[PDB]
Amino acid sequence: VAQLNVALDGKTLELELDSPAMNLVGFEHAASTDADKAAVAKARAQLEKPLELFALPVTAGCSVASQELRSPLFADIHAHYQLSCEKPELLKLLTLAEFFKRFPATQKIQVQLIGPDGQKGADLAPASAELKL
Repeated sequence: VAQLNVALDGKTLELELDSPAMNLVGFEHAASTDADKAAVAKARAQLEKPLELFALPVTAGCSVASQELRSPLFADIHAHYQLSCEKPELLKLLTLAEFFKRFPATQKIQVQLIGPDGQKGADLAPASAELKL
């Protein structure tokens, strides 16, 4: 099951995704064939656009401060993002609805949120894809 760790402290939003490869690339083995490699390139193109993948509200004025994608396919996939948000008070809701639409193999995401107010935990699925920040 894919894990998403979210930290929000002041204007800094951190996202850490750790997933089995199957959820994102559609197979669970090394990428040897041309077909396997194309499926990894498709996933990677989606992971390179975090504001789109995690549907961050444009109103919050988020931009990518840093991004690191790690996998032997590039089998686990790790994606770390640091976002700088001009108006973090406008991040009210994390929605994984775009994530489930771009990675339809993903049935479940376990989300852990941490911030000055404490920890919050939820199992997100295409049916209920939203966590109140």
